[PDB]
Amino acid sequence: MKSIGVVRKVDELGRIVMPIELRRALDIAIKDSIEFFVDGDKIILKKYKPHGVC
Amino acid sequence: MKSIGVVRKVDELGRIVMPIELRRALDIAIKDSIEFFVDGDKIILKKYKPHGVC
Repeated sequence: MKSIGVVRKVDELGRIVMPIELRRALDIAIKDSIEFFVDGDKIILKKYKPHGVC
Repeated sequence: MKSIGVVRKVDELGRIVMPIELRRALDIAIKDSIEFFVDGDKIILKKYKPHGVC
C-alpha cells in the first residue's frame, strides 16, 4: 500500500498497467510518454516533455 | 534520456512496458510485483516484498 497503493504484476516481458493517476500525475492522454529513472532499487516514472531530474 | 533513458507510450488505458532493468533493479522474474508511489507529478515503482517508503 502506498500513495497509489496499487501493485502490478509484470506480464512476462515487463509490461504492466500504469494507473490513470499516473496519466493524471504527468500528462498522459492515451499514450503520451513515460520515461523512467532508476534509483538504487526503485524506478522513477515521469513524462518526457516536462523536463525533470535526469 | 535518464538513468534507464527509456520512455514508453501508454497503450490506451495506462498499460506500458517496464524494462528488464526494472525487474533487475527490484526483484521481478516474470510477474512478481511492482507497487507505485506518486510524488508531485512523478511515479515511484518498487517491489511489494521490500517495504520502502509508503
